[PDB]
Amino acid sequence: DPEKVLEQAVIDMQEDLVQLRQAVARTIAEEKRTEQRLNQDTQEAKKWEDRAKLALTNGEENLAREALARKKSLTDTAAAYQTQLAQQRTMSENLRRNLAALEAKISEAKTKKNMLQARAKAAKANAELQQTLGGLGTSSATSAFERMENKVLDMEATSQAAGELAGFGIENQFAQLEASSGVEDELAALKA
Amino acid sequence: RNLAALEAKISEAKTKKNMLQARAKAAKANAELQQTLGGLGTSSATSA
Repeated sequence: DPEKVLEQAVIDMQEDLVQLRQAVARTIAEEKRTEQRLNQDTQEAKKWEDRAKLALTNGEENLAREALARKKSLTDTAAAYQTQLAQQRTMSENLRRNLAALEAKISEAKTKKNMLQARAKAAKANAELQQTLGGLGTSSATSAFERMENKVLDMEATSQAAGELAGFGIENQFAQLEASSGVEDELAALKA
Repeated sequence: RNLAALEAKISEAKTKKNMLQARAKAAKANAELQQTLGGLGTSSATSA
């Protein structure tokens, strides 16, 4: 589901920056190591030259030229690794900007993601409320009210239906009552 | 405003509902009494 995928992408970015941080460690490891190499190399060059310089005056001259050839060969190795160092340096700062660029991407993606979810979730909640408030076209609570109101109207009808019979015998009987009723009215005329 | 509108709907629905039930229940009770009083057409106590 998109909710799950979306936060998963956030989680992925957290792994990514961690991977890039060690990758930084790997490149920097070679900067350190290649400093170490040049530092050694420059010593080695001097050292055997020093042996050779005494060897000029002392015993075998010829042997000193061998030591110098070894020295010089190694000097070439150092210069070759100086070439490699240049590649390291340039690549390193390229990687530094690439991390910063990714960090910007992540930062924006995360903030956008958060407000995207929030404003969407808020909107749907509002819509659910307006629907349930409104009942546009039809609203079931009124239909339930109506059902029991139909029963009221039925009972109302039925109640006056008992009245509909209740009247129609009585007129015979009532006439006898009214004769008696007139008598007490005649007693009032007597008292007057 | 939508809450206030609903609150009005609820308030009226409830008061209407209450008096609807009461007046209906009162009416049926009256009708039951008038029937049992009257025996219009026939009345079993007179038959006994």
